[PDB]
This record gives sequence, C-alpha cells and structure tokens, in this order.
Amino acid sequence: VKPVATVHRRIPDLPDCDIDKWLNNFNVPSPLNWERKIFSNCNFNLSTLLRLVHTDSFSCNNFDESKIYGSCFKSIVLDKFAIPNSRRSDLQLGSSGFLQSSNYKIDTTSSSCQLYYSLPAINVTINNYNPSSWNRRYGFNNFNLSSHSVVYSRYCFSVNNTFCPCAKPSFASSCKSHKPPSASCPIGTNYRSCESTTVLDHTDWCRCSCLPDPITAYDPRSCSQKKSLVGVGEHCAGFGVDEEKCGVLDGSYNVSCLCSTDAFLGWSYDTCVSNNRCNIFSNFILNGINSGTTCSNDLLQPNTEVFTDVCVDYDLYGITGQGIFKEVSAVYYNSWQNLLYDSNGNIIGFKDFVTNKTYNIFPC
Ligand SMILES: *[C@@H]1O[C@H](CO)[C@@H](O)[C@H](O)[C@H]1NC(C)=O
Ligand SMILES: *[C@@H]1O[C@H](CO)[C@@H](O)[C@H](O)[C@H]1NC(C)=O
Ligand SMILES: *[C@@H]1O[C@H](CO)[C@@H](O)[C@H](O)[C@H]1NC(C)=O
Ligand SMILES: *[C@@H]1O[C@H](CO)[C@@H](O)[C@H](O)[C@H]1NC(C)=O
Repeated sequence: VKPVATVHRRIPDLPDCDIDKWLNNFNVPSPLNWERKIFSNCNFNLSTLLRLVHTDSFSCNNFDESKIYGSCFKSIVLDKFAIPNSRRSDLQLGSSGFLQSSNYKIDTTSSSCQLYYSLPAINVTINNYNPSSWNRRYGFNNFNLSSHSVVYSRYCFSVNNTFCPCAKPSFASSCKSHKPPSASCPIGTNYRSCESTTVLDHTDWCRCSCLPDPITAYDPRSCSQKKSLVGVGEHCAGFGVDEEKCGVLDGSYNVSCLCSTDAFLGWSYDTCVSNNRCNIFSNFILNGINSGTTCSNDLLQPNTEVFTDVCVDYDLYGITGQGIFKEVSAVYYNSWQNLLYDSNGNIIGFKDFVTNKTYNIFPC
C-alpha cells in the first residue's frame, strides 16, 4: 500500500458524498442493467453508511476493511443491483454461475468491498432494463413481470453490426418445407443465412442458421449470434433470439424485420424479497488508496506538523509532490489561494488552513 504523505492536508468544505442516499434509492436495478456511480472529491462516513443502509454483511477483498476509516482515495466506484433469491451464491468471488457469467463480473484483482443490504419491499420497484442495443433494434421493448421480480440473463450473445435475424423474403417465397418467416432487413445488414435443398421427396426443404436456437444450436459456427461472457465492467451483450420468430410467414419487403417478445431466450427471474425486504448487492472499487480527495470523515484526523527545512513528500489539497518547506511571514506569500504556483505550473508555496501559516516550497 502506498504510504500516506508526510505532510497531508485535505481540501476543506467539500460536499458529502451521500453514498447512502444512492444505495437506498427505491428504484433498484436488476443485475442485467447494473447501475454504476463514481464518487469523487467528497467526504464519506463508512460507519454512518453501514448504519443507514440495513446492512447484512460487508467485507473487502485485496484490502483491509478497517483501513478505510480515515483514509483518502482518488475515487470510489459503486455498482449495485437487486439479488434474485435463487442467485445469491453466484456472487461469491470467482463464481462461474449465471450472475457473473452473463450479468456482472466481480473484479477480483482490484481493491474492493461487497456490501449486502436490503430495503423495505413495499417501497422498492425493480427496474428491469435490457441493455443490449441489438436486441432492442430488433424488437425487445420491456419486461412484463410481477412486482419485485428481478431479471437475470443466463446466456449472452453478441452480433456484429451487419446482423439481421430475418430470412430474405425472396428466399422464403419458394420454400415448401419449413418455410422461414421473412421481412426486409435494414440497409447495410445481411439477411439471415438460409439454404434450400432437396431431401427425400421434400423438393424445397429450407433450413436457416441458428437451429434449433442459438443456445442449443447444432452448428455454432454458422450462427451469427456468438456466445459472450461478460467481462469486468461490461453488460450482457444480448439475449439470444430464436430467428424462427423474427419476421412473419410470407412477409415481404414491406414489413420491417422484427422479433416477437417470446423470441428472446436464455433469461429468467426471481424475487429479491425475503423477510419482507428486497436484498441488494453493491460492489465498491477503491481507487488510489492514500491519494486523492475522496476521504473518510469517520476519524478526527489529528493534523500533524508541517515539517520544515527537510525534503518531504506531501499531499496538499489533492496535489502531490516532494519539497522542502520553509515558513514565511504572510507578506511574502504572493497569492490569496491555499496553493502558490510558478510560471511552469509547479507548486512553490502553501497556506495551511489549520494554522493560517504560509510556507515556501523548494525542490529537494
Ligand atoms: C413506503 O410506503 C408506505 C406505503 O406505501 C409509506 O407509508 C411509507 O411512507 C413509504 N416509505 C418511504 C420511506 O417513503
Ligand atoms: C403481462 O403478463 C400477465 C400475466 O402475468 C398477462 O395476463 C398480461 O396479459 C401481460 N401483458 C402484456 C402486455 O403482455
Ligand atoms: C459479420 O459476420 C458475418 C459472418 O457471416 C460476415 O459475413 C459479415 O461481413 C460481418 N460483418 C462485419 C461488419 O464484420
Ligand atoms: C462521521 O462519523 C463521526 C464519528 O461518529 C461523526 O463525528 C461525524 O459527524 C460523522 N459525519 C457524517 C457526515 O456523518
């Protein structure tokens, strides 16, 4: 861990981070659309936080929880979402289950903390939102689910930008066995790959890609929907679509390619409620311990001396460096700010808000 600077001063009068207000927002997202907020340049209270959110457990990975109190960080990145009851054990670090395979992957290499907390069910509305642009482009609008149902993807699929799930109407017009539904595809996209063959008294046997469906496809190589695990920081690339439910039977070029709601596969849902409260997960990424201006106010930080006449590493109102401090009477402090800069942008001076004393800073 990087050590705290020998001379450290925080910026005064920063706003409160209000992390608790964000965690307790009654509009709670599902892991499918996990929400992220970055907290910077503000003061937080971990002890207050753990009391104001009905905390069930809190632990840290690659970091000592007790070292948060009183510390400063460059930023604290929070990710949150409601927990479907059946998926709770997916959230163990390193788990290959559905939540981390296909919704939210917990970074295990960073310094992080996982908060398990809950909100009163009667005030919680779950926000289930499909984050995949391509799904939405071809007909996915909303979920139609019970209150407190929490969506999760089992399997995600990615497509490139020429993807269209509908068969070409000209191809479909001569199929006699297993005619696929068809429609016009957007300009700049390729029609679904389809083949007509003869076989045992079927003169016009039509088979297209992604059969029986993209999850169970015989030949994944010929299915343009490609399996994708979510990486750190990513959302589900998309539900797989049953391409036999995109387009309409005998649809011509006057119908735009559209998948029905039930064509989107490989997801499910569960309530987040137990003991009449919605259970919720939140991940804390702690960036840049012992630096920055995202600082805990849990402790009365006893301000140390400004060591003078000696090369010293410092962290002054967010700005780091090393130099030799020499106290000076106020008349020689040529500015009104708490820091003093030269022509090339380097700090040459400092005013201490704790003592109102002024100092020159020289290089070592
Ligand atoms: C939660 O909902 C109940 C009834 O709908 C209401 O009486 C209560 O004030 C709400 N709580 C909050 C914090 O809004
Ligand atoms: C939503 O689902 C319910 C069943 O839970 C059903 O009765 C209703 O018709 C559905 N509404 C729409 C718009 O699909
Ligand atoms: C998308 O993948 C298909 C694979 O069949 C390919 O034909 C097409 O050119 C690709 N499009 C782009 C933009 O890479
Ligand atoms: C943070 O906790 C300390 C210790 O109890 C307390 O004195 C201080 O008022 C708290 N500040 C906030 C903003 O909650």
